[PDB]
Formats: sequence, structure tokens, C-alpha cells
Amino acid sequence: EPKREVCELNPDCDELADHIGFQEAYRRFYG
Repeated sequence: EPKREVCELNPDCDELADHIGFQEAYRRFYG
């Protein structure tokens, strides 16, 4: 899961993913 891989390595993205999941967090961070 490249989305989670990338997002997990950004504390802000990971924090967002804690709330909305990696796909939404990735989209909001890397869209």
C-alpha cells in the first residue's frame, strides 16, 4: 500500500490517517 507507506512517513499525514484513514489522509496530503 504505497499510500499508507508514504503517509505513514509524514507525522502529519499519519495523524490525519488516524482520524480518516490512509486513503483520505493521503488524498488530502498528496492530492
